[PDB]
Amino acid sequence: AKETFYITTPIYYPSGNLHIGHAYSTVAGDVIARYKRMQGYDVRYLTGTDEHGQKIQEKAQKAGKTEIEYLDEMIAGIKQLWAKLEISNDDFIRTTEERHKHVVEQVFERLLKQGDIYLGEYEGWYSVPDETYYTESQLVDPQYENGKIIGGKSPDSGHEVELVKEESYFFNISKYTDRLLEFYDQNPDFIQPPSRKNEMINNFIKPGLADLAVSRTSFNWGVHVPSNPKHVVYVWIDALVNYISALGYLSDDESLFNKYWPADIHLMAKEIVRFHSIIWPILLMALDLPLPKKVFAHGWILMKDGKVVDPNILIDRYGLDATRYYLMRELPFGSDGVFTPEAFVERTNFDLANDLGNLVNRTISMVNKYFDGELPAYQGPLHELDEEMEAMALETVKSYTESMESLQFSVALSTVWKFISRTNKYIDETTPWVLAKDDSQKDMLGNVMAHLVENIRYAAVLLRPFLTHAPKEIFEQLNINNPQFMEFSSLEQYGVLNESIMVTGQPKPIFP
Ligand code: MET
Repeated sequence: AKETFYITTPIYYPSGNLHIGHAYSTVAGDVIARYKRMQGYDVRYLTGTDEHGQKIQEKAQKAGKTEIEYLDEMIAGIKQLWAKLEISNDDFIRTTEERHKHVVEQVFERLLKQGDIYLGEYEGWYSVPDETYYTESQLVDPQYENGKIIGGKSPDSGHEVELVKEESYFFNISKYTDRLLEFYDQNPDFIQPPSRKNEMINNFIKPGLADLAVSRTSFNWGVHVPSNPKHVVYVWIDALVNYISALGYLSDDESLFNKYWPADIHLMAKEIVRFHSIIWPILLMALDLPLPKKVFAHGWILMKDGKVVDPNILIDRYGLDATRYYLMRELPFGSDGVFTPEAFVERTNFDLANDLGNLVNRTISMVNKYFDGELPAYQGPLHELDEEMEAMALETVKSYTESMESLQFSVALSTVWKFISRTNKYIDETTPWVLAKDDSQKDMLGNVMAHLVENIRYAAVLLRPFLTHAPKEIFEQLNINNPQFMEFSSLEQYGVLNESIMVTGQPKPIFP
């Protein structure tokens, strides 16, 4: 049948206001999903939210709300954003749903019966704003009193770390140390980019995998341990199983789970890769489940010094295509990006409105002026330049694909704009207005317009994963009504338009 592809975003904390960093994660996963659906995969694209823990409970407590009411309100605004960004997620998984909660209970009960989980006491440091256990030496701005650390802050968030000293269940992750290390030997590509692996092994595995405190006795808000209801399951164990619980794991019908698991990519930001690539594999080893194929960790979007840009405000001012394009263009593979408002409008006005927007405008006007809208049919590479430009178009599809497969979206986008820049330069080289003056050069004039439009069609098809408005408008104004000419397989042979087409007599702007 159709080959499967399962890609996931991380499930986010409904903590206040989403930022372009979480919008990047969701837009990039959508670009993957849309891209894979265009290639003829059976794609499942999952996102969701992380609703349990002390952090969320304190936020709802501070708000003067219940957890569900506070959550329901935050989740409503999160989903408002995804609908506006136009995310093609096949499912949305909330951890407060019983279809999730029952899987967390059964996974915990099972690990207890295996002897993988045992009871004890965690003493040490914890950042509730990070939901992360820390050791003495990991603390930032530590407090020494008679040679002993009695306080500090989190290296991630910079928030004050608090002392934990309570009864807790421990997942024996220490005994999977060599098996996880052997997994990295067999599968060195597991973490993409590979540059993020060695720091993560050096910081988190080398000093010794301490057993992970996987339950909590102090707070109330979370999945309760069924054998011992006073214990509430740790948020990160609770959260991690959303990728399998949403597929119907440990239900009557695991047909969706057998189909889509293991996941092809787990997409995330670089500060939560330790959970998905140490704990998440060790956990699946304990459940005897096949591990993920990739864990793509992307960089941050900095603010000219360090890390309050609202996606909503960008979409309202400059449109969706501008905001979506900017995100994928300005964050490279293995790098962080800077948001500057100057950089944003340059990318919106010069790349979209001018380079692509005015290419379609220049082309359609010349077809209206020189042929009254009747765009001539494609014959062949009749012009001197056509042969290497047609090869350029097929190399653009080739190079783009290689960039899309290795998760280099800014390089694929720069490759496509190289081609759009060429197509604009083709107007300057051919000088169609000089061909229009001669009656014997009508055949060559029509060749240039047909190549102009076929170059645009190539670009619009390649931008369908990235841009959800522009290609669709481009086909309407050009009057390309065949939905097969909007697919990737129509780019295999240049010059698909063999019958003439009546283009629009009222060309309107593609971009706002
Ligand atoms: C299993 S992914 C959990 C991610 C977590 N909610 C975060 O915001 O970092």
